[PDB]
Amino acid sequence: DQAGKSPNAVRYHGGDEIILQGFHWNVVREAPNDWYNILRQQAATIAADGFSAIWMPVPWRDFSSWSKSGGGEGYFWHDFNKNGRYGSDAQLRQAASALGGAGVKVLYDVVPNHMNRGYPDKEINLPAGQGFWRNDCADPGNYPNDCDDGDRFIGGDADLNTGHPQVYGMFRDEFTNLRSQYGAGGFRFDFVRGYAPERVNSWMTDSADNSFCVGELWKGPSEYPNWDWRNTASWQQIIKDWSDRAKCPVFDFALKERMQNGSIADWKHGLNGNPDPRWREVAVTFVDNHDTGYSPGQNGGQHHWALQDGLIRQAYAYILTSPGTPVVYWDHMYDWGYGDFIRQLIQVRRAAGVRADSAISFHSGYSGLVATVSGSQQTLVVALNSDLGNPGQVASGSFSEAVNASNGQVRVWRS
Ligand SMILES: [Ca+2]
Ligand SMILES: [Ca+2]
Repeated sequence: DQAGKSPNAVRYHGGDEIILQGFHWNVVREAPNDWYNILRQQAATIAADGFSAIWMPVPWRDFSSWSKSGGGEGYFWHDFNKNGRYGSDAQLRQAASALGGAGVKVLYDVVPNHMNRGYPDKEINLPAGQGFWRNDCADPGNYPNDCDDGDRFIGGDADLNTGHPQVYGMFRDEFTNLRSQYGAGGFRFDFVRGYAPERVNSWMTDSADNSFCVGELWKGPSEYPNWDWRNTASWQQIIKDWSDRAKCPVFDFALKERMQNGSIADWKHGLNGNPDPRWREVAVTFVDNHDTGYSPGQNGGQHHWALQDGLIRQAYAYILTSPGTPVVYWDHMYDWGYGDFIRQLIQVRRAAGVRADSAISFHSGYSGLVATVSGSQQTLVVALNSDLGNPGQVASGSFSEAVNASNGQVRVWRS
């Protein structure tokens, strides 16, 4: 592996990461208090499968509940105690040391925007009136107020004033803690629309300046005020702006939006397809996650914006062979039968030396998605749901088949 910031000082850690989302939505229910044991036991396999990093569930205990039903997944934690629904504190330390030991850096999902303010028994009790909360200030609607420079989570009553010195400090100390005793190699920031992106850069600078980070900004242009430039900008411009200020890579929701609403040919409009390397290199691509996708168990997970089933192979072949930093959803990899296929694609990625900044060109003269990726080791031609006959039609050089599945609907050639 290779470390290092981008030419723009963005924390993409060498730009050579291949990440595994180490969980799905119903884990706390399907494998009660045993997930950390499972991950430690799977560390060897995960490393062998080709992953360089693993996005772990939120480590802060969550005993919340609601009724569909849910709770305890970590996005409504009541304090930093590690004895939550995924396993014990000791178990977390053992899983993290095993993963880190196998060459898989541990990236922690962190939720700074809010907390289970009403939980009865917690180690973090911030009173009202001191400005620790968003609702300490007048809260007219879902937009920044005097006690919160970001959007709010639902009603906003559990929103923290992450800008308050004490609140900012307690998070900073915990990130240092995670890095110091829980083998964290970086962080995945949750609900980044809820607080200033600059604060994320501050936290990283303070606790893990040279680590890897990714933030999820999930907000369409239509969610911005008509006077805000973002209101008429593209999904790409919006997430790129956040990455600029947070100096952290950002989940490619521009690509996800095209995967959900456009044609496969239109996938080229994701952030990872941008002709400017400073733009695509900060994109963290994915197919589905614990929120957008399905999950084994209860109600099939959240599946708030799930990829059409018949595009799963195409989606993975695309993100694993193109620029940006790819993320593989736990379930596709280990529960639904795409593991072998994904394993092959990861090896194709490493063999060609595709990086977050590798060049990519698109070819519209054929059906489907056709592209040429200039990896550091080899050049790849990718044809998904295309009537392309041979790679020589779009690129010069000696090419050999690297992938050919789904009746040629998924074809990759390498030089
Ligand atoms: Ca790296
Ligand atoms: Ca907020």
